[PDB]
Amino acid sequence: ATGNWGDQKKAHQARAGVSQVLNRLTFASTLSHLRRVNSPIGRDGKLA
DNA sequence: TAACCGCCAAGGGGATTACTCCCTAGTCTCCAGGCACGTGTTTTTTTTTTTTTTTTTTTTTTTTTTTTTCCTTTTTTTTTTTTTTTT
Repeated sequence: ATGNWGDQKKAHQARAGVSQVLNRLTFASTLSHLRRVNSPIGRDGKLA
């Protein structure tokens, strides 16, 4: 439910965004959300 | 087989006596290197300030806007009331 993939007390060391709310806007949006792949690199890197 | 002994022969040079001479022993007298004393200028040691690289710390990561979801403790020890058993 929360999305933190680990212990509740030690959720700061756990990854966030593994579990997401399913996008029920269209059928195609649901199919795109069911076939999504996420990179573990954070969204602040200057390396391209 | 020639060491050794006996016998004989020959000669060479150290010992002896005398004359000489010359070099050193001895004694003054002047003076100068040999030596006692003081010290040095290089040599080592110690500080002193810098240098140079390594390591650690710290701070940073464009802005604005709109929706959900989950959570906003929890086990663990101590206390306190209740219930049951016994004389």
